[PDB]
Amino acid sequence: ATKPCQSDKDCKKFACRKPKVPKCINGFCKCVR
Repeated sequence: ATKPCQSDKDCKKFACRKPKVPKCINGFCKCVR
């Protein structure tokens, strides 16, 4: 399924190419700089 919000608990390690960190987007889990 898709990854909802509360990215911290929601996605496991959600890593992305710096500069970028696991953040929430309006109910989902996605990485933002």
